[PDB]
Amino acid sequence: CPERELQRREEEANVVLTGTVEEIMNVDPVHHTYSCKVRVWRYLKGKDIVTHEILLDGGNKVVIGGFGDPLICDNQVSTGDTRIFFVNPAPQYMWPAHRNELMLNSSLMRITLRNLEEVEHCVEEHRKL
Ligand SMILES: [Cl-]
Repeated sequence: CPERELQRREEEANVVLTGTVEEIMNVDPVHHTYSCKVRVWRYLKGKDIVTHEILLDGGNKVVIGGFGDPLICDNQVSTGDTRIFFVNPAPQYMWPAHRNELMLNSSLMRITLRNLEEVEHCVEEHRKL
């Protein structure tokens, strides 16, 4: 499965976070994708956005939709999975189905220091405009 290079992926995601999948929510029959409630640990990018655009449950829980999206290589998860999520707030035309949800934009990444480092680096590199 061909996946875009880290640089482009970081460009196309206004929010990058880390967290553990607590539970699988309902399904989206129109796009054949699903949602899960995620307990965030820390944001590697876009925190300010989530703060102003997403209503948080439990102070540290969000809901990401878009899982199982064919156009993404690593798009599956299970209860307890830990990942680095490249997301974006759901557009309004995806409402009210995906209202107040962050939408998976690209392949999920495993929580390893190498990844955390590389992502942070690419995030900081681009933050140099
Ligand atoms: Cl991808």
